[PDB]
Amino acid sequence: FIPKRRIVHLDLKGAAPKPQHFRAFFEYFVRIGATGILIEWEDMFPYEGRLSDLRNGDAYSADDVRMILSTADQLRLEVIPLVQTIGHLEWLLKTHKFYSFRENPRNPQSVCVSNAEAVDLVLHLVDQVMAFHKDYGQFVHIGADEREDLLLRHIVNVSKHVKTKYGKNVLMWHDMIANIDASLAEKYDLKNLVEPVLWNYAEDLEAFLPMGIWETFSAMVPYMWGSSAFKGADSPTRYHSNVKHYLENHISWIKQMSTASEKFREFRGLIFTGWQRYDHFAVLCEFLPIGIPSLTVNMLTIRNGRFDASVNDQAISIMQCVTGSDVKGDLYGCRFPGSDIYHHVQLLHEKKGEIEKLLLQQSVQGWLSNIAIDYNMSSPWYMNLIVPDLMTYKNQMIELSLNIRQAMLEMFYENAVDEFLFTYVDPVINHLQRLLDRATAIQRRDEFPVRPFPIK
Ligand SMILES: [Zn+2]
Repeated sequence: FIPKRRIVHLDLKGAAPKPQHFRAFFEYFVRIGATGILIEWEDMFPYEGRLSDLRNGDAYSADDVRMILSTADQLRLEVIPLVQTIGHLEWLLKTHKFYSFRENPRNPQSVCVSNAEAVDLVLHLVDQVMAFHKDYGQFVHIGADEREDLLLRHIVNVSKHVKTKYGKNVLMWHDMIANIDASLAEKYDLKNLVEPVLWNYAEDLEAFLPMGIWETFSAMVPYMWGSSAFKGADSPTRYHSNVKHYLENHISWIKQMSTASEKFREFRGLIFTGWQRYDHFAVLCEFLPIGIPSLTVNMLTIRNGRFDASVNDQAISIMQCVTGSDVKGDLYGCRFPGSDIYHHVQLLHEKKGEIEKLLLQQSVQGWLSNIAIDYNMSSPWYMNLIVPDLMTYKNQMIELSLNIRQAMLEMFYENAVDEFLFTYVDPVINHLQRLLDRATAIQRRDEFPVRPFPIK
């Protein structure tokens, strides 16, 4: 079983490329056998009217969006918009402006389904997007991911609005309905309204997925999609490439689809998720350039129906990496969009592992403790072995920061680089510097007090 639709998620909640660089990405997406993309604009769309105010400051122009979709179209890439319609609306409801619209007045996450002024804002939001996307895809994704009648009547509502006005098929995330009685699904004629997208980013799905989950859903709907991950599902603070993880998800998905393909009028395809933050408010996870290796190997793996040293190897020559090499281990001299940023961030991963190993060895542990730092009281001799290592790693991390800023600044907006550095690079420079200061001060002491000396 090979999914005929293979869709690459583009999550713009953060680290949203500058607009001239989508062509490159998209051409790469063709070159690995993607049929389409899923664009979650979040706050980066050129919103207008009442929504103009909840736009990212670095938001994309009308002329940009029109060029992005054209470029997609010309490269024979389908475009599915993702618009959140119930939850994950922090970007919209978190100012004063729509405070009134929230399910819970403290949480900027959900909108009150039962408040029709709010449902109205949602439908405008849909229409503002579909304005641009209408001429360019057969599908729309409405979210409804991470009393049941109010939910389903909200979905129904939204679905029909899209189906009717734009003649497209609605996809939503599965979690909202996996529980519900087959009965309620029929009551709301869901077999005719929505295509559930089942998502699971685990390595062994066989471990996490209930049994006859597929049997459950085929008894409810004719159309089903699946959703794997290439990035944004290791850890929230995952900033580097861990291909081994995503690859397990993809192998584990092949087996699943090869059992589920046949119980549906059509298993439509798989969406390769690529979260940029775990949520609006979370930190930046792995940048798209960092996810290219994962994404390359996992596309080829789903189209070849399994992973083998053949897959590995086409993968590499597509990335124009240096021959030999393993896609699961280190890669050198690759040439793909953002490949410099990859190179540099992967170095960051390595340097930081060294630095943590040094901060965990006997020297720093025993003689650069908190009492050493606060009471300038330790062995000069131990300093002489530490201070040199602190200074090297500190200076290397300073140069890494420069390089990454330069690399990332050709493709990303400042805030995104500033956020990355602030999160994943700078705290270490600061921490090395503060240790280097105290270890240097102790290295300069020659006279120490007899014990005991006051402590608190
Ligand atoms: Zn409510």
